[PDB]
Amino acid sequence: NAMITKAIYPGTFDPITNGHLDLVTRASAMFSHVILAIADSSSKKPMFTLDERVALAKKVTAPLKNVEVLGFSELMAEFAKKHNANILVRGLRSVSDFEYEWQLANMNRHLMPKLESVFLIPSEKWSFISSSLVKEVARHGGDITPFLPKPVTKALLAKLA
Amino acid sequence: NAMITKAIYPGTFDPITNGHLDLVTRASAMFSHVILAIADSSSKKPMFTLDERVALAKKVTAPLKNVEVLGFSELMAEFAKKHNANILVRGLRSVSDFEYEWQLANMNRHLMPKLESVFLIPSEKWSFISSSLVKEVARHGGDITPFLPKPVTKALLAKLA
Amino acid sequence: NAMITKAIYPGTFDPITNGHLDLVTRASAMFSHVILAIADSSSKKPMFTLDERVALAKKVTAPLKNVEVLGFSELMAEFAKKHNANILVRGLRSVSDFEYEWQLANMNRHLMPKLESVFLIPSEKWSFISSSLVKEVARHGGDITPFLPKPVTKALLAKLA
Amino acid sequence: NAMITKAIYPGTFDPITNGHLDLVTRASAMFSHVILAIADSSSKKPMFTLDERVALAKKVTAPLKNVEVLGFSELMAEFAKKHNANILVRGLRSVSDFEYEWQLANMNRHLMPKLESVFLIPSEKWSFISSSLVKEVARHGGDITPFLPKPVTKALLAKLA
Amino acid sequence: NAMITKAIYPGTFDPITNGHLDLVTRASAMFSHVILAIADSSSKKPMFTLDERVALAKKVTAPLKNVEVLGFSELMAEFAKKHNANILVRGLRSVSDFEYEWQLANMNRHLMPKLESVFLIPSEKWSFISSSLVKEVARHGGDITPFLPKPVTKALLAKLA
Amino acid sequence: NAMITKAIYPGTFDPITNGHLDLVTRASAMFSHVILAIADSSSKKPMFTLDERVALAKKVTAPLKNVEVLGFSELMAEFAKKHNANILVRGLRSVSDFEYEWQLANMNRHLMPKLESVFLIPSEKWSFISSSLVKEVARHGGDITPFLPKPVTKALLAKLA
Repeated sequence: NAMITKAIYPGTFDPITNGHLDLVTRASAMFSHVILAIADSSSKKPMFTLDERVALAKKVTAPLKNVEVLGFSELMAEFAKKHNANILVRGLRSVSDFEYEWQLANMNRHLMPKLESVFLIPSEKWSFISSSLVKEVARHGGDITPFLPKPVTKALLAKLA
Repeated sequence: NAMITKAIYPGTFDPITNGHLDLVTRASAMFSHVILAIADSSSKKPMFTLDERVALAKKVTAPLKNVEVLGFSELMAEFAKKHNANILVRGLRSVSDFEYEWQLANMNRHLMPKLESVFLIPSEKWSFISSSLVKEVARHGGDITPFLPKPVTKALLAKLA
Repeated sequence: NAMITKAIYPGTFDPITNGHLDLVTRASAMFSHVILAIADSSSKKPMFTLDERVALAKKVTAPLKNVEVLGFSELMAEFAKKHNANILVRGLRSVSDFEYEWQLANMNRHLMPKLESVFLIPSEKWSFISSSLVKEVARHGGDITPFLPKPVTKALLAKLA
Repeated sequence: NAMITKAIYPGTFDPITNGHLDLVTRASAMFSHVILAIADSSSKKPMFTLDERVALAKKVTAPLKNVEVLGFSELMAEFAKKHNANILVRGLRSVSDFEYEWQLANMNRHLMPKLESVFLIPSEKWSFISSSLVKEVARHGGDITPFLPKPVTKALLAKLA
Repeated sequence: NAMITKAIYPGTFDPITNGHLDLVTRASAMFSHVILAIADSSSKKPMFTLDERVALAKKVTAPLKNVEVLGFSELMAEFAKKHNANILVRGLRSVSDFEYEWQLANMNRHLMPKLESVFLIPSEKWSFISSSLVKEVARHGGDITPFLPKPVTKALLAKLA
Repeated sequence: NAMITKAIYPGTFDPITNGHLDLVTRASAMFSHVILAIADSSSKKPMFTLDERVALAKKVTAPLKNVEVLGFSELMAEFAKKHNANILVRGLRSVSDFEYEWQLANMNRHLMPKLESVFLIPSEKWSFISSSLVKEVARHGGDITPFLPKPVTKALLAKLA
């Protein structure tokens, strides 16, 4: 019995990393449709504007047919309801991640009871990768090429040099 | 674009709890087909024989149309391959759970690279519930009715009284 | 042998949540007198002024006879000494909470050796509730009524709308 | 407004350590009456019989006027109800401890809703001390005198030599 | 100012894994001399006898000039004192590991104050690898070749087939 | 076979605490040479300027012959390469520390593959000590003398009074 599963994968993606890419690629294999959903996150003062983050995520998800990249600024749950998504995908890289995802998953069960939160663990290759430490390394001209897709490295380097 | 997602939900289920039931019910809503897969687990010396555990899981999953209950004794990954499952569902109740699931998910990526492990957090109602503590409470005639489906409570009480 | 136990329950309470209320209600049942102690916390830039937070905590603790609400800006330990409190009550919602409470409890043992720190775990109903995520949800008009006492919801909604 | 607070401090205490002693001493200062409650724990196969563990705990709690030592084999919650205790005291030495205490506290809220579970963190002097590692060190004639009260060291050494 | 640093790396090594090998290789690069120290561990009922575990560790550490493999059954601290070691090397694969190592490091500071405990994190390649799960996978004929040195895989397979 | 081990111990040290001092003293006993390396950390807005932090660390490490104090603002890995250090020493006070050190150690393995990261656990005396909580206590005139070397206490008190 075939089904349409529509999933959202929301985050700040500032910038999208090899870790994010691994997760959305796996979500893409599992669900009928995936929205890679980029939170405006204004109060976080992101390095990249929302438009830049949308452009970068489009470049790296281009080969995934059933993935669409969209910017949003409302609650992730309202965004899911707006797009008729029934699954919310989140990454769990470690124990510190777990606390917050548990709180958030419970909040979201209250806000949208039929939205199911599901968690994916990145491959051990990428699991230690953190947008913030990569940005800190790049600020000092350290080599970050192992952690970011090629077009993302190029934009991070331009944004700094 | 509709898809057939076939998931396995493996565990010892000795006995199946309200926590397990919440997870398989959610898996059932998300995937085309779910096998609730009961590990023989001989070296764990379960309270209930495999047959008893299969019978109890059938009683409590009866209303879920797309769920099938099966006993197995091989590796969970080989079991998934045998049944053409592409998703392995596991519960994460807390931080202690996370360590082991991370190790197991990585092992399973090696054994069956196209099998995707996905994690679900039980509702806060059930998250503290642990088959072992419930069994310990039942051994002393404590009331365990909040933690187990009714037929499971009845069989636990008979197995002890 | 009857005793006077005087406890302080200190925090930022910005705003007081159903979690805080559950803890102070339990502290109230256990100890002769409880001061719900609201830290000025200026460097945290709270959403609500100290006066507003005191007023809200008075509204929701009104039915607890042996609870008094007081604003303070000194060290919690000096505040306890000033009010002759022998017990300092803190909540532990999760593992992340534990680290900080351990550090703080040890600091406080040095500052006031006869002040005893004791920890309470909120009911599973409220344990995921975090003032910061509730405030984030409210900023977007999400429904926060399950997480806050009614007068607190009303003041949060006015403070934002 | 003076109150009678009756607390139970239950555990296996095999044997009672400097950590246990620090906790019961603090409980003794806070509550009207403390029962140091020693679980038979038969299925744990303790090093010391219940009688030996009761005798050792009596020797080290002798100076605490309001502490009574009692052996029990029922549920800790039924034991508390039997003795009219309204507080259940448990130690939290670290994060691993937290998981289990959370599960247990929630179970006990179901079994005895008016019994309040409260947690104490041992002094940094004793917090790493674990009955099992001390027993392992003693088996090889390592010096364990820093970790156990003097009469407990003496009985551990006799039980082994 | 050149120094002789003598380190011990103690464990059950049942059997030695790619994780153990990565750690001893790194210890070998850092210290003048490393004893890979294999605990008899009788009460753990190891899969491999002490002699077999010593032989396997010799095969895989053969290329490391400054490493010596020795079986022991006393306390690791007394073993270090016996061999004039001033450094005790332990692996930390995750958070669960941390609790126990902290307890053990503190115990060892008491038993041998001049012995320094130092911790190494395995490469992300090997960090999820656990002797017990590998043994469980091998029992069912799963492929374990990514996790063990070649001679260890060969002996594990003979020990089971 | 004697060796030159050159270690770096990098941090913000704002200000150097009894915990830092315990670690550098232990590093000093183990390695031929230790650079106590003080990160400019401009974006952290430290309480003490880099020069003040260098001066304070020189005062408290004066008795350690093989320790040198240096300020730096590049990546810790490039700093190590610049000074020919082969060991990077970091403290692990608790579980929360572990997450970040794991990420950082993995980043540093990429940036400088022959630099070995090694971890030390402070003595239980100092393990709860956190520069930030000490600074918070000092701001209110709480007694911080147990947590800081005497010259550091004196400079913290002048910097505030």
